[PDB]
Formats: sequence, structure tokens, C-alpha cells
Amino acid sequence: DYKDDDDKLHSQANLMRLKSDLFNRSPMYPGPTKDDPLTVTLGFTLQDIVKADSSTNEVDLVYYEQQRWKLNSLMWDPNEYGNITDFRTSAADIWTPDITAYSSTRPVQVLSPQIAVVTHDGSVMFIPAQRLSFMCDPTGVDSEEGATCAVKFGSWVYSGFEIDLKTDTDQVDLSSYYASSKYEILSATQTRQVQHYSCCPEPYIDVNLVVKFRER
Amino acid sequence: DKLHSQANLMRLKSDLFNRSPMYPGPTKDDPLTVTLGFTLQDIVKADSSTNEVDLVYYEQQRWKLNSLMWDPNEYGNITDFRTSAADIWTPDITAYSSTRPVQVLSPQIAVVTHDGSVMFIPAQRLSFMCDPTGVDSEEGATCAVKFGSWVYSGFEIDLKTDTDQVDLSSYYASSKYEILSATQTRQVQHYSCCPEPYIDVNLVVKFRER
Amino acid sequence: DDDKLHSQANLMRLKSDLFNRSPMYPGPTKDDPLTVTLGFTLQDIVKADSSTNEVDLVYYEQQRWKLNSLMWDPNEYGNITDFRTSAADIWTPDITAYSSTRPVQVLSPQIAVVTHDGSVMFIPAQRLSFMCDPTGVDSEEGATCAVKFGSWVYSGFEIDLKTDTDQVDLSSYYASSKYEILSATQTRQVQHYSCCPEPYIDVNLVVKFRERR
Amino acid sequence: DKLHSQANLMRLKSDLFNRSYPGPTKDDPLTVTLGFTLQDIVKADSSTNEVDLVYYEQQRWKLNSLMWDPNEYGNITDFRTSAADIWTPDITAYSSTRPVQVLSPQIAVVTHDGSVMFIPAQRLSFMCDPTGVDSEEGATCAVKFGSWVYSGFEIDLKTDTDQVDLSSYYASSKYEILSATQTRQVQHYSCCPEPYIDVNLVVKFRER
Amino acid sequence: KLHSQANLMRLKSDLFYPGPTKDDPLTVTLGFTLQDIVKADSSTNEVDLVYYEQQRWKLNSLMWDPNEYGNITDFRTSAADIWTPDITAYSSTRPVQVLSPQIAVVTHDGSVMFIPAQRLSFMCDPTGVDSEEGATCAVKFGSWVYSGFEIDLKTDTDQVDLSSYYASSKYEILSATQTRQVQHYSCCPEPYIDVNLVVKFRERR
Ligand SMILES: *[C@@H]1O[C@H](CO)[C@@H](O[C@@H]2O[C@H](CO)[C@@H](O[C@@H]3O[C@H](CO)[C@@H](O)[C@H](O[C@H]4O[C@H](CO)[C@@H](O)[C@H](O)[C@@H]4O)[C@@H]3O)[C@H](O)[C@H]2NC(C)=O)[C@H](O)[C@H]1NC(C)=O
Ligand SMILES: CC1=NCCC[C@@]12CCCCC21OCCO1
Ligand SMILES: CC1=NCCC[C@@]12CCCCC21OCCO1
Ligand SMILES: CC1=NCCC[C@@]12CCCCC21OCCO1
Ligand SMILES: CC1=NCCC[C@@]12CCCCC21OCCO1
Ligand SMILES: CC1=NCCC[C@@]12CCCCC21OCCO1
Ligand SMILES: [Cl-]
Ligand SMILES: [Cl-]
Ligand SMILES: [Cl-]
Ligand SMILES: [Cl-]
Ligand SMILES: [Cl-]
Ligand SMILES: [Cl-]
Repeated sequence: DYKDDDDKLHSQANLMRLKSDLFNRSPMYPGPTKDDPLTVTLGFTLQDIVKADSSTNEVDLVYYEQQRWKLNSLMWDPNEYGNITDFRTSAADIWTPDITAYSSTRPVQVLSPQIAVVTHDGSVMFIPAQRLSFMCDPTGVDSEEGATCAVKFGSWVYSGFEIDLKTDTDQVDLSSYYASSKYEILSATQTRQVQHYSCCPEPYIDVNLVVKFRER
Repeated sequence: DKLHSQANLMRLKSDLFNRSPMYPGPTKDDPLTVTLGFTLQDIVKADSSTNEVDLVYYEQQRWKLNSLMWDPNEYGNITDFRTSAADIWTPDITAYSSTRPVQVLSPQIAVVTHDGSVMFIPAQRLSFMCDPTGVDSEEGATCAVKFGSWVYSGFEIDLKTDTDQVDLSSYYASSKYEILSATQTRQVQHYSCCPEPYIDVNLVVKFRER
Repeated sequence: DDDKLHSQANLMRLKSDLFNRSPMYPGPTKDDPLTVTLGFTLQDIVKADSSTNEVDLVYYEQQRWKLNSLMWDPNEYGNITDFRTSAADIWTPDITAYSSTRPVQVLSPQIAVVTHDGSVMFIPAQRLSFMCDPTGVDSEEGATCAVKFGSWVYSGFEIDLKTDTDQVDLSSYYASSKYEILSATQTRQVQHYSCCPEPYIDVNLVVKFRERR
Repeated sequence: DKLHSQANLMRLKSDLFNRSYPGPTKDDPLTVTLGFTLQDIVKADSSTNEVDLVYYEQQRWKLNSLMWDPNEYGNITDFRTSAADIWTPDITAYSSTRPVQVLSPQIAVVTHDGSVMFIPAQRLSFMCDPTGVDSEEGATCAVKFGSWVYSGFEIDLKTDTDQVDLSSYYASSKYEILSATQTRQVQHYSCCPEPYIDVNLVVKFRER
Repeated sequence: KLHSQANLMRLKSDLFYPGPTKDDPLTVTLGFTLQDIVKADSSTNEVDLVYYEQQRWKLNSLMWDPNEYGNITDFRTSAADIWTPDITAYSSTRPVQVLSPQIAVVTHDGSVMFIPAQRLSFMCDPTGVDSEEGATCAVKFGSWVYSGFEIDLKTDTDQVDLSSYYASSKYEILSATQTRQVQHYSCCPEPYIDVNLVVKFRERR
């Protein structure tokens, strides 16, 4: 009825007003500082080991990388915005963390839309799907124990003083692993590590993705 | 009256994209149904070293927004127009088992109709996860790829097919592979992570060496 | 020197009046349809892949059309009869290959020539991979393949296509190509589709070729 | 003084770019000087008759709109600028088989007399039959370079020498250069009444 | 924590260069961290390296007083936001592929540190890679458009950092040096500066 038509128009206006209030009126987050450190939660969903190249020692993975963080500057009261509790927005509208593979051999290829979900508590969920080529010797992939490779993910430019990394579990999600891959997974772990590098005095944080796999 | 026709279309586009506020995407309060259909043009390549298959197809997408409606009488009886896909909201329909970024083979232009219906038909080359084992036998190989929103649940975007049969009428007659069958089926799925329903369209292709 | 300074001001003034002082052209309509003239200059058959049935062509695609909105009187602008402009500054037709297997690769600058009669000429050089079974390329008869070109989104009611000739220009064909051309034609076709009421127009490029011996 | 030199350069660029070129015309034609430095023949593919070259292409032209009095800007005589801040000529290979790959930063040098020097390093795949590369006499291939859209009436081309600069040629390339020439040509095409100008690069090479 | 964010936002606004000149020349410190020789192609004499290239420079225009900005001593910013040097490989065969985010660290003294991870294909004959002596290849890095009078190049050390070299690479590094060189060309009277990266490598045994 007319009332239903009005409710939907009102709901669109409230979303456009919320996005306007958060992005246009307030300056974009300048990133974390020593005085305001940001925790980023990382989890991997391994979809496929596409290729294991024994001529270059590169292995190609397809995965989804779940990134979660919470900003005060993205908080709202749903009661002020027609009970909107979250919205979908372009990744380019918000700050995102510079989470990088430390041993890639080619630029990562993005396989999903660059859209994130922002929730009224200021929490952000971003899940880029990626194809990655990384440094991996697949010697032993044709064996019962298979091959073992590892790749570290973390901020490229922020130390543990500015960006802390967390995992909810040390188990890579294999519930979406392609059942007819050339490679079967023996195990896949994701482990937070804290290091000191020779160059620098700050602690450095990474999540180490370790995959044991063999030819099916 | 050609000057008037151009003026009427420039006025219509100006009215819709400036003087009317734009759509910000669907919500639980204002859910959107997207209709999807595939026209399979070619299975270009089936790689048994990586279990990747390369498809060329076009994907018909259709949806309807109240904000893209107009009265043709008020605009010299214009009933539709073509516009850049960047001038309008488009759904984030994604292959769930791609192994490479989709390559776009057609112009990013949509057709908008006076009822607010949009039709967008991107032609694509897709590499996806597929074991071609059996492709060199009479019963052939079977592979499947799901398509849906990456970021919207069933509470914001619903999907539909207008038919469950993939359009094979443009399938390349001299492909290295013949199609035994091609289906496109709406599926409702729950994931352990999340409470909301998730909707996809499952493209299932059975094929063999010509 | 003063003359050169005057000629530049006139061109900058013409371009500004045409683009800055005019609302952007919305494309053709059923009431204001456009004819696009297409012609192909085939430079090379670079690759014929029998494992995927893909063939790679290098060609120049000439496109011509005319808009009243790009017309000017040369006498009003220092007797300027034409100018070069970025293809982004003007409307261009969405002429697409219908059976490509990869995005077209652009080999030339995206710049067009506009004449005072409102006519535009645009000649993109392209590498195209398209669906082609090269079986018989190593025989006297050779292989035959075909690719249709037309608007992706406009019907025959908005965009008509024409050719000046049904003969593909082979005068630039690479004399030392792996493949020699037995024939190459470009033919306007009118098609009807069960989906849709209006006629659809394409230009069918048919190439007969064999391995150079 | 370092602050002043920076102030003067910023003011010169604002004066040249933000104070007020639509390209050459029949009434205002431009001469472009081209010179090639051949660094490597990377690949010669006898299965497709494509050859891959790495070279840098020196481009020089002169505009009245780019000239200034150095005395008015702290005696600045030249500056570096992004190639996107200025008009650049649409010099194209006429027989490329793939889009050119740019190997260098897109930055030009502008001098107070209005002269511009722009030296893009490129990898080019072009149409070339390497038949005979495995013999004493070697293979011969050629590629024309010129404006894609401007005739001889708007852009003329010049070389400073007909000798391609080989002083930077990779000493351990798979291919040794027997000769490399760059020759201005006046072309007539049966499509078109205008004269067309190109520089023809002819390379004679063989397997080392 | 609201005060810290406000002060950082204020600093970046206040701060936000036309590049170096003969009168305002710049020094760029380069250091290489070699991670992997991925590929050596004897059919084309092209070798593919993965490395991190550390670039450091100092601008007076990027200086601030930390006391005026709530004791902020540095910040991270998009490389797009600031001037960066046009340091280029002189013998690449393909465009460099960037493997890391284009973000730099700016310090209150006006110093900038930018560390792009890159994959480079460059001109290299790998003959002898399967021998005890291995193969030797070299690639020069420098400004494409600035002479030694506008950009000086230097290294902190002539030893390439190998502490991150992939232990299971197809190729082991026998040595890797990074050496400032001064050169002259017939065209040009002013001196040109490059850092010459020399790598001696061989098949892992
Ligand atoms: C936009 O579209 C609308 C809707 O189609 C259109 O309005 C229509 O115009 C036609 C033509 O004038 C109208 O048709 C007339 O209808 C009346 C009855 O209502 C008849 O008596 C008329 O017949 C006489 O005139 C004809 C010549 O026009 C003769 O051939 C005939 O022998 C009779 O003498 C005639 O058929 C129609 O009624 C309207 N419809 C509506 C809903 O208003 C409009 O013109 C279009 N253009 C624009 C820019 O809006
Ligand atoms: C640049 C960088 N990014 C990832 C982790 C740490 C590292 C990588 C190498 C070790 C130290 C480092 O930090 C500052 C300089 O380099
Ligand atoms: C991101 C996503 N998009 C579409 C399918 C479902 C999936 C894919 C991964 C598993 C579940 C998921 O739903 C919400 C969070 O992620
Ligand atoms: C999309 C499309 N592009 C080229 C011509 C027409 C065609 C080609 C395929 C069938 C008909 C079609 O028209 C509307 C739907 O698709
Ligand atoms: C487009 C083009 N540009 C450079 C001269 C050669 C060529 C290429 C084909 C022959 C003639 C031509 O000149 C104008 C029209 O086309
Ligand atoms: C463009 C260029 N940049 C760096 C040194 C090598 C080179 C390439 C050609 C030789 C000299 C040169 O220096 C300035 C002008 O040209
Ligand atoms: Cl943000
Ligand atoms: Cl810690
Ligand atoms: Cl919209
Ligand atoms: Cl136009
Ligand atoms: Cl200019
Ligand atoms: Cl800066």
C-alpha cells in the first residue's frame, strides 16, 4: 500500500543519510598509531591448490581471507537511523589494513568484489578471495607425507605497536576445499607469530599459513 | 524532431541520475530479486594438470528499481535507454570457484526500461575449478560452478532463473568440446559461520571431446 | 607567430563550444538512429591454436559515423575544417566481436578525427583471439573461420551498420605471415532473435587461410 | 634560497599549466625528432613470426607555449614533469602484435626554449620472420614508427642520424646485431590523399 | 585515543613538492634484500628476481615539531600522497610487478622510507649456473630522468641483504653486491649515478 511504498523510500533515505554522516561529514580514519593500536583478526578458507611448479618452486593457492577490525569512528546508534544495524560499502570508502603475503612471487589476483560489511558497533568484515603464487618447493608432493609449504601474512608498513594480528582458531577452514583438486590437504594451519628483525627494535606480527598437501 | 528526441533522453537521464536521489543497494527492508541466465558460447580449454576449465559465456542479469521508473508520456514516449553500467547500481554476482579474475569480453552498458527494469548482459571468460577426468569417454566429464552475491545474504538479494536450461543456441559448433547438458538451478544454502540463508545459481556442465 | 597563436585559440574555442557548452550525447535512439560504417584492414594471422580452436588476428577496424551535435561552420572558427580528439572526449559506438575468447588488445592510440560536417573517423588497431577451428590450414583448400561484429546493446532500430566494400583490405597484410589469405570478406547481415522484437545488424568477417609454403 | 628555488619552480609550473596546447594543425605543424637505442632482441618466435625488442625511443619537439624567461623564475632553465602534464605525440609502431610494455617512468624534461625530451623504454612484439637467424647472413626485419592519427600536414618526423644507437646493446643477448638503421620515409596510402611520415627501423641480426 | 587521531589528521592536513633540482638536490639511499631467483631462461637470457628495494630520502618540506602535534614522531601514508624517486632498472625486459602496498613511513625529521617488494625480469645469461663457479649477472638501478646534480644515489653497505633469501629456491646465491657507480654518456656532460646489483648464483645441489 502507500504506507509500504513510504517505508521503503524512508529506509533508503536513512541508509544514504547514515553513509553521508559517517563518510562525508567525518574525515576518513588516518590508520592506527602507537597510542591507538588496532587488532585485525585474520582467518583463511583454502579453496584449492591450483598448481605446484617444481621448475620454479612456486605454488598457486585460491583462498578467501577474512579480515575483521573495529573502529570507534564507524559506530552509530541504529535507533537514530531507522534501526539500520549494518550496511555493505565499497572497500575504497573505508580504511582497510595493508595485510600482505611476505613471500609472493606475483601480484595477488583478486577474485571477489571489493565490498565490506560495516556493523553499528564499528566492526568491519572484509573477505577478499585471492589467487596467490608464493615461494614453495613441492618436492615430496608425490609421497605419502606430501610436501610442506608456508607463507607469512601481515602488515607491510605497521609494526606490532600499531597493528596487532589475531586468529580465532589455528585451523584453516577446509569446509570449501575443492574435492577434485589435483592436491589433497593433509593439514592447513594459521599461526600468529611475534618476531624481532635485526634492522628494527619494534615487535613484528604475522600469521603463518602452513599447508601439507600431496597429489590425489 | 530528432533534436527534441535527443533533448527528451538527456532530460530523462538528468532527472533520474541528478534530481532523483540514487539507490544505495538492497537492504532487509527493501530486498532485491536478481534474475540470472547463462548462454554458453564455448569451453575453450580443459587443463588436466591443474583441474581448471575455461568457459566463454554471457550472463544475463535482470532486476527492477522503483527509482529507475518514469512515464514515457512525460519524455516524448521514450520507453527505454542504454547507459554505462557505472551510472547505475549493479549486483555483485560472483563465481564462487573461479581460479583467475573473470575477463570481460563485452561493453559495460545496461538497458533501463520505463518500469525500472534493468537488463545487463556481460560476456565473460571464466577459469574455474573442474576435473575434466572422463572428457575423452562417451559419458564425458561433469563440472559445476555456483554464482551469487559475494556480500549480500538471501535477506537482501534473492536470485531466480527464468529457466533451468542453459541457453546452448550460441554454443560454438566447432568447439574442441561438445555439451551433453547444461543446467542452471537456484540453490538455498546455510553455512556454519552465519545464521541467514545464502542463495546461488549452480551451473552444471557435462561435456566431452568432440 | 601571432597567426599560430590565433589558430590555437580558435581550435581551443571550437572544442570548448562543442564539448564544454553542450550536454553529453546520450547515444542513438529509434527516433534519431545512427549509421556506423565499418571496414577491416587485416594485418596478420599471428596464431592458429588447434588445441583450443582459437585464432589470433591483428587488424585495423575503421569506424565512421556522423552527429549533428559535432557540426560547425569553419568560417566561425578560423576556417578549422577538422581536429583530432581523445576517444574519451566523444561518444563512440560499442562495436564488439561476438565470438572473442579474450579481451581485445588495443595496439593504437584512442584518438579520433572529427570533421565540420559532424563526421567522426576512428581506426583502432586490435589483436583479437576468437573461436576458430583451423582444421585444413595445412591443405590446399585451407581453413575457413568467421567472426561477427556489431553493437552489444543497440538493435537495428538505433544503430545500423554498413560497409563501403565487402572486400577486407589486404593491402597491409604481412607478406611473411605464417598464414597466407585465400579470401577475406566483410558482409552486413540482418538477424532476428526469438528473445526480442527488433532486427539486429552485424558485419560478418569471413577469412579463408592456409599455411604459407 | 632552497625554499626560493622550490617556490620559483612551483610558480613556473603553475604559470605554464594552470595559466593556459590542443596538438598540431595544418597551420601550426610540429616536427618530432625520433631516435632508437636498441638494448636487446629478447625473443624470435619462428612459430608465430613475432620478434620481441627492448629499446628506448628518444622523442624531441618544441612548443612556443612551453617557453619562459629564466630571469623571471630564479634562473630555472629546465624542469622534470610527469608526461601527463603535457601534450605528447602519438608515435606508434605500425606492425605491433601486442600492446607495447612501458619499462621506464613517464617523465619528460622541458627546457626554457620550449623544447621537450621524452625517452620511454619499451618492450615491443612486432611482425618478423626470423628465417636465416641461424646463418652467417642472419635475418632482416623492419617496423615503421609514426603518428597514428596525424598526417605529414600536422606532424613531420626527423632523425638526427640514420644509425640506431647500439652502444647499450646487451653483450650476452641470444642475438648479435649486424646492422640497425632508422630512416625517415614519406608514405602514400591508397586510402588517403595526405602524405604520411614514418621512421623505418630495419634490424639485421643472427644467433650469437 | 580521540586526541591522537585528531592530531594525526591535523598533521597530515597541514603538511598536505616539485622534485629535486641543481639548487635543491636530493640524496636517495638504496638497499636491496634479495628473496628469490624464481626463473632463469637460457632460451631468452632473462632471469626473474623477487626482492625488496629500500629507498630513503629527506625533504625539509616534510619536517614538523612533534610537540606541536601531540608527540607524533612518524606516520604511514600512501606513496601517491608524496613525491617518490623514479628509481628504475636499466636492463628490465618486462614491466616491474609490485608485490607490496604502495605505502611509505614519514618521520618528523623529514625522512621517508619506502620499501616496495618487486618481481623483475632482466637481461641475464645464466650459462654456467650448473657449474661450481655458477653464473654472474648484473642490473643497474638509477633515476631515469635526473642526473647526479639533482639526485645523488648511495648505499649504506655494498652487501645485498640475503638474510631473507628463500632457503628452498631453485638457485643458491654465491654472492650479491650493490655498488654505487658514476658514469658519463656521449650525449650528456653531467655525471649519472647508478647502483649496480651483481648476483652470482648456481643450481641448488
Ligand atoms: C505518445 O503515445 C501516446 C499513446 O499512444 C500518443 O497519444 C495517442 O495519440 C493517438 C494519435 O493522435 C490517439 O489516437 C486517436 O484516438 C482517437 C480516439 O480516442 C481517435 O478518434 C483518433 O482517430 C482519428 O484520427 C486519426 C489520425 O490521428 C485518423 O486516422 C482516424 O481516422 C480518426 O480521424 C486517433 O486514432 C490516441 O488516442 C492517443 N492515446 C492516448 C492514450 O492519449 C501520443 O500522441 C504519443 N506522442 C507523444 C509525444 O506524446
Ligand atoms: C618491510 C617489511 N614488511 C613485512 C615484515 C617486516 C619487513 C620485512 C623484512 C623485515 C623487516 C621489515 O620491516 C621493516 C623493514 O622490513
Ligand atoms: C563471502 C561469501 N559469499 C558468498 C558465499 C558464502 C560466503 C563464502 C564463504 C563462506 C560463507 C560466506 O557467506 C558469508 C561469509 O562468507
Ligand atoms: C547480447 C547480444 N549481443 C550481440 C547481438 C545480440 C545479442 C547476441 C545473442 C542473442 C541476442 C542478443 O541480443 C539481446 C540478447 O542477446
Ligand atoms: C591509421 C594509420 N595511421 C598511420 C599511417 C598508416 C595508417 C594505417 C593504415 C594505412 C593508412 C593509415 O593512415 C591513415 C589511415 O590509416
Ligand atoms: C634515459 C637514461 N636514463 C638513465 C641513464 C641512461 C639513459 C639512457 C640513454 C643513455 C643516457 C641516459 O641518461 C640520460 C639520457 O639518457
Ligand atoms: Cl574508515
Ligand atoms: Cl605481542
Ligand atoms: Cl541505480
Ligand atoms: Cl559526441
Ligand atoms: Cl604541452
Ligand atoms: Cl612530498
